[PDB]
Amino acid sequence: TTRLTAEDINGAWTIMPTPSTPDASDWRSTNTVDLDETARIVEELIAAGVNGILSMGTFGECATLTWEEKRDYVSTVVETIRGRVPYFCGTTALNTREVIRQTRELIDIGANGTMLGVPMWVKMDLPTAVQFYRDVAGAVPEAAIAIYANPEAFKFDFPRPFWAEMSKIPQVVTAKYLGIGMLDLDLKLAPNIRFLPHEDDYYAAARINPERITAFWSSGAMCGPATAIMLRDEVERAKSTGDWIKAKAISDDMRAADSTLFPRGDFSEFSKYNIGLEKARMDAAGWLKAGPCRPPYNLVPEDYLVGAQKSGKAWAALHAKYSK
Amino acid sequence: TTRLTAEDINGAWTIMPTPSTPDASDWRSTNTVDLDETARIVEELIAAGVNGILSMGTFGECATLTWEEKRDYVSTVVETIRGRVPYFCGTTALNTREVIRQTRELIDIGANGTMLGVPMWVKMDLPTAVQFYRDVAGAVPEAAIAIYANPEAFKFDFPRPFWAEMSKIPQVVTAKYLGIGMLDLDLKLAPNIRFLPHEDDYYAAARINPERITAFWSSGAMCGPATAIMLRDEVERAKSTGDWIKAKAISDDMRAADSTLFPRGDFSEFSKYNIGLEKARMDAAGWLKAGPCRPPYNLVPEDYLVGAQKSGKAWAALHAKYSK
Amino acid sequence: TRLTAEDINGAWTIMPTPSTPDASDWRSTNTVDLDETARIVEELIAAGVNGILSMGTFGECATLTWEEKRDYVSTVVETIRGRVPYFCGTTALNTREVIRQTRELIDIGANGTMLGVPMWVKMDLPTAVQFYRDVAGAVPEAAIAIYANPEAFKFDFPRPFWAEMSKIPQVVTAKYLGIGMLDLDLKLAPNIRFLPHEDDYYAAARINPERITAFWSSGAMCGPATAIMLRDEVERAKSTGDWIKAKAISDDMRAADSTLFPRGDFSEFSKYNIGLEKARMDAAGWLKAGPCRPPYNLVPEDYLVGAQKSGKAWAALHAKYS
Amino acid sequence: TRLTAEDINGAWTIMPTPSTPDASDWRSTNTVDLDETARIVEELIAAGVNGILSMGTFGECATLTWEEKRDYVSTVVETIRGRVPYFCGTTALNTREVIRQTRELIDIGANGTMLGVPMWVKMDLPTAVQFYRDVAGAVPEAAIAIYANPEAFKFDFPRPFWAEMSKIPQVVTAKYLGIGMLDLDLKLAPNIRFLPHEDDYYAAARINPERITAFWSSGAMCGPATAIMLRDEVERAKSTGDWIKAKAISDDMRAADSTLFPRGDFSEFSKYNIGLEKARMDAAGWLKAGPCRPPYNLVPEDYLVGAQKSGKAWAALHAKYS
Ligand SMILES: *[C@@H](C[C@@H](O)c1ccccc1O)C(=O)O
Ligand SMILES: *[C@@H](C[C@@H](O)c1ccccc1O)C(=O)O
Ligand SMILES: *[C@@H](C[C@@H](O)c1ccccc1O)C(=O)O
Ligand SMILES: *[C@@H](C[C@@H](O)c1ccccc1O)C(=O)O
Repeated sequence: TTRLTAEDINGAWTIMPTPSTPDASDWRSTNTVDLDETARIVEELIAAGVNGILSMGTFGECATLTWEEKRDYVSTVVETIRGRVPYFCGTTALNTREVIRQTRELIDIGANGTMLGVPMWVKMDLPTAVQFYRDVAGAVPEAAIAIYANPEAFKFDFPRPFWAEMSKIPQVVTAKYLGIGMLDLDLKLAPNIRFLPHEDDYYAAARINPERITAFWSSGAMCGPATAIMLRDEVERAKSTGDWIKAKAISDDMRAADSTLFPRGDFSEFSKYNIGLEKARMDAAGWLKAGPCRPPYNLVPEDYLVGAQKSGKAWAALHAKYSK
Repeated sequence: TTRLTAEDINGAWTIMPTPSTPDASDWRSTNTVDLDETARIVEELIAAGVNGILSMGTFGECATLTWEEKRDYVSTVVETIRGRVPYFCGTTALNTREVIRQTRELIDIGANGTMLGVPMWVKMDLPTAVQFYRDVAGAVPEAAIAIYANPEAFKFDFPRPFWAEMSKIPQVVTAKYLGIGMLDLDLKLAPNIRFLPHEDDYYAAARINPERITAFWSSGAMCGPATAIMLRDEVERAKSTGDWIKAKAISDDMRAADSTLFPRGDFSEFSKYNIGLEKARMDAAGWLKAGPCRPPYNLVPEDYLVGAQKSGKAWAALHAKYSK
Repeated sequence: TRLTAEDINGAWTIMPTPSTPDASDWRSTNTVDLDETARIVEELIAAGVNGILSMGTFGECATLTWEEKRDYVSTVVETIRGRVPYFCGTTALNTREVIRQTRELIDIGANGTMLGVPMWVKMDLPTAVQFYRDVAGAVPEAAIAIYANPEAFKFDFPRPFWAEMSKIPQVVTAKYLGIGMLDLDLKLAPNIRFLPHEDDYYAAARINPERITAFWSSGAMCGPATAIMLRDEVERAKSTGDWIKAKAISDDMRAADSTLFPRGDFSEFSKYNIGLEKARMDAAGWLKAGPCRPPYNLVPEDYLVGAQKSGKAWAALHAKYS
Repeated sequence: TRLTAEDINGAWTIMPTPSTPDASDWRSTNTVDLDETARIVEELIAAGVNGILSMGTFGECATLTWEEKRDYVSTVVETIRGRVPYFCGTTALNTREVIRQTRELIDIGANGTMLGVPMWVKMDLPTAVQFYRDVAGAVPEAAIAIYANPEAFKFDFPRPFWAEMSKIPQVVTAKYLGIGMLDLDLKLAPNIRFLPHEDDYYAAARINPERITAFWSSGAMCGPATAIMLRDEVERAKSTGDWIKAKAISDDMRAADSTLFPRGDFSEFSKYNIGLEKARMDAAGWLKAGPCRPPYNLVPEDYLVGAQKSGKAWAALHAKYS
């Protein structure tokens, strides 16, 4: 096991949820992870051709799982993968010592890296955030680190000079990236990081810089991964042939499928219900069973739930359309 | 031990820090609590006449202590207090199950309640926040609960209908309250909660409603508690006599002493450095030894540090001025 | 002689700019109902108001034409007959326009201008201070009421701003919002009468009964008997030390306002500040505010309902306190 | 005949409103240096610009007097001689004023108005849509360029807004900021030429080289050779498929802008948008932007230094690419 670099990060990187038992919204329940569905999902993603698996971000419920639940979940993922694809766990926590303690334990179980935001009880500034990731990578230098650059969840907004500093840390190999307004500059400031746009932004981002932009992250794949596999294969054919017509059609399809996900189109309103909306979309699509949300985040306004289920139905149809 | 109500919450309620050892900014250190200073502070606050002790909020480093550190700190506080004043621990965490687990353990050690914000990885909405506090009070019904109504730390903004819902929960007995623009209405919506304004707002708040506003919280007391004791005694003399002149002079003194605390007067900018600024103020005042900040929050811009030290010097002088 | 803070007492009511029934049409040219203007002023004074402010946000200072403004003030100036003080409003997009407007309307017979700041570009503190010093120096016979609304004017009117405005003789008063820093601001600005919102006057008067002697009211456009009763009752409370009846009136006023703000949110209310106030007033039936001049004539129906319910509650209160 | 999106190509440069040396004084009355206006236009066209926008934020649409605006456009209209298209700017505080301004300046010989929305009260989506439909219907010979700046105009110009503007023939183009949703917006608004910022044109052209054929530039006021070279080089790149030299030019432009934003913060830059741009231009020495009309003549010195460093970098680039 030799540590991951940015060169090893290509293709469809799919973020899976942490499947929950039918009583997982109850604070009294203690072993709420469905390890059978957890295993089954891993088998079907790898069989579908995904290049790598991320986990334990916001909708993966890193916030609301217990430590014993996280260890059993990671263990099951690791066994089932059997080293066939790289795997990132997630270990964001409220302080640097807890982050380090979790990362050490989950790397030892067999995850290859951690998808990592920053502690967010106190809003972090730029030097605080740089030193945080430096401390972690120095404390566990065998862990690859994916920056989870979510300003809604983590308050800190991951600005341009932050990315210049992360490119200096060998462990930081990739980033779960949101809007691409400054992707052109961030690629220049951060040559050593594989920036993963969102799946819907992969088309545009790869056109900006087809040399650097070779991978993306997907949560839509939890509704049926054929669409993400099709987009990956068609973009890389497009880079060679110069014919982006079919790649644009898939990408436009993916955008339309997400058109009801965010309440009122509002990322901040979506962020209040990130966990529930992603899981309900996934529940609705029927490709896997995400299940109820662990507390406190088990209350979603019905109007918002409907938007997520419509998106989930739209992605299941896209999976059928782009299958075989 | 019969559970606290709002009627038992009067006077100067002082928030103490979690004293740290000289190497506490280092993530490698593991037992960073100075239990001797922890004990010494408790003895001197009780000797000074404080009516109650809060702890483990933002600057008390609930975010960055380890669990073994929190148990040793609470244990030491509890022993030293010897039931002479009520004590609130702090158990905010990222989910409801961890909050419950911590609260149970620290109540068993001997704290009388918990100062409790809300999980903040996902921004909470109003029903989510109400049900969170309901779940906790139902799971540990012997715990008194002080709402830590900090919208900067916890994203959720604790609006008026939230307070109407908390007044319905017997366990919720008090609140660490910030601006008083809507205190008049919140008192009406929440008859069963003792609202603690900030010490600098106690003068105005007690004039608004001297029947309901009988207590306040203080962090300035960690620079010398005579000023808070003097303000408490003089406001209650003012309520009876109707002569608020001396109470206004103390309160104006306290406001001027805080005039350099917030960088540029900005609560949000102060909130990025809440821990470091409070501790540096306390370090500067010399009444107790707060010490270095546990990681990641150990980096404060020097200009900001100077403002905090000036405030700390201003409060030490106020303590001398209002002593004996 | 120009107003000082010592002249600013009791209930100060903010007047809409009443509009003719074609006022939403951008083709319209003279959309002020000058007869309803005159009649509101007569009825306001008869009811015992202490002074009249106007031409702020819901007064449509932003959407009136210049000639419409000239005719409005003239109508108000001559209906008042010098019986109460009157502030017009002249907030515009730059200092020179603010000055040119303040000159003409003071000359027509306004006592002062209720004034926010140009807000195309958000000002910092020195920009705002200099702006107010510029206007005060340019029209020194005009009093100034700071219209301190950060939602409309972006700038948040912080503590050091109030200290500076106390340095300007012309700044006699301030239409003030949340009272969380009022105790401090009264200390920093000794020469300014701070007007809390009518619902906040009870608490503010109790904080500092010497300084807090006046408030501003828009609910009085629904029937001014409630605001007049709150002024008289608070004045009696400051002498008897018995605030029960003042708290009863104040708690009624909050209740009547409880459906005004869409979702309880001040910033969502600010998006429809014009429409919701005038729709509330129209539903109260004390006066006819009329359609909103373009572009702010579109308001969601759920929000409109909330303001009409509030108009009905204030109009009920006016009957309760007549 | 009125412009369509098919007429909007290449480098579109935004002109300051040059000011006489007394222009900061609120007592001043005619503060446009009409001879510098005329001379900038001559030099811009000679340099090969495709079209001229003006009178946005740093163009001081907010702080010019009406007569100053009339004389400015006349000077531009007659110096252009119909050689390139010209957009004036007529954003004001209400629809009727926006219309009255657009009529006169189009009549003087502007081809369109660069237009944001009234911003005393923040508009929602239907308010903004109706506002633009109102203006387009009221001056149909005028083209419209949406000036989509949420910092100045509060409203954030979301995706459903762009779909509506594509329904309006007059809306031919958009001065556009961050490009994170450009791919989607191009799909929702087929009839609008989207102008990215000059630094963003490289990436946007690569996303959609058929649609992204034009950009807006304020750095060209520091010396327009860099923007002209980026247009020609990007056009060659779309044919050769070789983007190395376009990326070199683009990366130079970002570097020259790297000290413009105080603390890298767009919202802090927006507080001094007028002053920082004109101070940058003054320091470049290609033209004389001049003092800022009140009230926006105060800028912190550290920020001023940052803009002057940027002016020097762009002026260096102009020499590099002449
Ligand atoms: C990461 C994914 C979320 O941050 C996100 C961001 C944007 C759109 C949709 C989603 O789910 C995670 O929750 O682990
Ligand atoms: C609570 C106190 C902070 O929330 C706070 C709020 C306002 C002014 C100063 C301080 O420290 C805590 O950190 O436990
Ligand atoms: C001032 C009054 C508004 O700013 C306001 C503020 C709070 C509640 C209600 C209203 O109308 C004005 O419109 O001139
Ligand atoms: C438009 C240009 C400004 O909105 C802007 C935006 C971003 C960077 C620089 C500038 O000037 C205008 O001022 O009319």
